[PDB]
Amino acid sequence: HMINGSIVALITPLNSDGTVDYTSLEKLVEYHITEGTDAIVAVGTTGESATLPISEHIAVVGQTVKFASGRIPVIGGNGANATAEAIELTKAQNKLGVAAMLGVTPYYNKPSPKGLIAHYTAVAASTDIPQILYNVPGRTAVDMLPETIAQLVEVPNIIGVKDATGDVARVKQLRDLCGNDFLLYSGDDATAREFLTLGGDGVISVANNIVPKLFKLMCDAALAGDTQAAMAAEDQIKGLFSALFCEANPIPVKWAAHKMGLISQGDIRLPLTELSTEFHGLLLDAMKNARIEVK
Amino acid sequence: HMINGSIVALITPLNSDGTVDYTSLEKLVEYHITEGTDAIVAVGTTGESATLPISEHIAVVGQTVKFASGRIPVIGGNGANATAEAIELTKAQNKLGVAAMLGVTPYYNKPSPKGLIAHYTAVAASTDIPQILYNVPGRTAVDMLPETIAQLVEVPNIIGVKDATGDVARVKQLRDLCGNDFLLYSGDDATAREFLTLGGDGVISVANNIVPKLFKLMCDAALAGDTQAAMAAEDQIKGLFSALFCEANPIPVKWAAHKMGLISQGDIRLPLTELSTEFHGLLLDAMKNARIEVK
Ligand SMILES: N[C@@H](CCCC[NH3+])C(=O)O
Ligand SMILES: N[C@@H](CCCC[NH3+])C(=O)O
Ligand SMILES: N[C@@H](CCCC[NH3+])C(=O)O
Ligand code: NA
Ligand code: NA
Repeated sequence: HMINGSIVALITPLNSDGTVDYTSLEKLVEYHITEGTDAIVAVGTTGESATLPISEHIAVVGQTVKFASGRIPVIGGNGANATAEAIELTKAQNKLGVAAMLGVTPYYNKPSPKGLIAHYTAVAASTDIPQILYNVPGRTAVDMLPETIAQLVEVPNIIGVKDATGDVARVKQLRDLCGNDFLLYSGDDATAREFLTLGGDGVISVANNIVPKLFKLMCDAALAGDTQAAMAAEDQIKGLFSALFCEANPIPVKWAAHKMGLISQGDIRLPLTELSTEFHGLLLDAMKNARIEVK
Repeated sequence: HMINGSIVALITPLNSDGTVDYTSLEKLVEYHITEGTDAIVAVGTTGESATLPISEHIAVVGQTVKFASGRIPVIGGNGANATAEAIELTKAQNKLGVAAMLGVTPYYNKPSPKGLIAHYTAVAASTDIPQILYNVPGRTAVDMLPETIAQLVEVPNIIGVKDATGDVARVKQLRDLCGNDFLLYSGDDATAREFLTLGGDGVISVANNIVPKLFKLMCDAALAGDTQAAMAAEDQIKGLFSALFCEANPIPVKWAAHKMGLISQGDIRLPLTELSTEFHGLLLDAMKNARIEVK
């Protein structure tokens, strides 16, 4: 495909009663279009997939598409830890208008490598939308290694992989086993720029939510081989790459977005909780240092 | 209250079409009654909670209670990584006939300590059935420590905790922070005898699916202070404590039970896969050495 560069793993904004705040979601979409983000992932981990039941999950993906109105690709979150639940989310998104789907490996139940292969083959067989694989063993408790991802490159609608391990040596291992056309996205903001420098195609990012302009600049420059401009853009925002993780994503990034006036309400669904006050100064400082206005 | 000793985290047997095999489920319950098991957990991790949707999950818990006919306590699995979803599962089990519910900590979304407290408090508020907490960081990516668990002891119907860390020093730390009335169950067969000796109340176990008589003996001896008899019973089955984890549980134990003829078929739901041929000889040996008659 040609989906690449700076991709935002969008937060799902909520109202005071915990229902989805569609007005803010629309404003987030316009914001990304204006700021130059390359694509939007709806209902990934950053979008709190776990606490959206299926009907709400697909309503969010569907409305995100509708707000985009052809101006930016939207990629639908479709991972599950039951192969059948993943097919069901896929099928429900077939008619949506989504450029692609992003599916985390099964979490918590720890499938073997052949189970991962069979899981994603079954999900790919249920659609012709492109599928992007997503490895994050720090949350799922399985590390889907390059020699497993490799056995899936042959599926014609499996087009790429979001790897969040921060292990940048995996770019070369993945390039050698998957070819030049398999799309490689960093899911780890802190190593993102290096990950592009070594050969990656793009970044599906948290920090994106709040610094989309500089992040886009960082990414373009790194893809273009202009490393000084890439490091110079990274420099400004780098503190966010730890501060947005003082408590689990998206607890911090949701706080930042509310604090900035991007979304009406800071509400987040249990078992996640609002950023605790002991980290508020830490984050506010990192936001100032990233040139984010207010307060 | 009075649930302690050897508790089996029951496998969920399936037909070769992947539907639930209630004829083998019934046979499993009778077997445990015969062999002296103290209680059954239905739809824990070992029971494939992940790949059972909510209404099958309830069907399994409810049939298990029915087969038990008041002859052995049944504990219902009610963990979820969304608080609302844990509530729904708890509410559906309220009039099933369970003695207790077992709830794993939220997995994959990594809530903070205060989020865990809020989650379990909300879940406990929706029922009058006793609630056992369940910590397994190796699967969930969140480690709920003694200090956090201590703050839930006062909740009147949260009666104890299944810790699967294999960190046996936590028995002492949990006793000191929770008191003597909080029930402490080991979730880790390899350290279960030791966990009992150091003060625990019971074991919620994988191995006792296939060696229930010996595992009970070991638990009874350990609780009664007869460490020689506990150690003699452990010695005979110890091989199973690593052999049953050669792939993620319940992959091996489900293969073992089929191989023994406890269940009609060895089917398991995607993304989980049947035990790999390469481990067959290893587990068959560990089985013979535990005195299981291969059928
Ligand atoms: N909370 C469950 C169900 C999610 C339903 C779709 N977003 C999970 O993380 O798998
Ligand atoms: N596969 C999802 C849904 C579970 C449905 C209830 N057993 C999860 O692991 O949470
Ligand atoms: N996220 C929860 C919401 C509660 C159930 C809605 N009927 C679920 O996955 O089911
Ligand atoms: Na491909
Ligand atoms: Na209590």
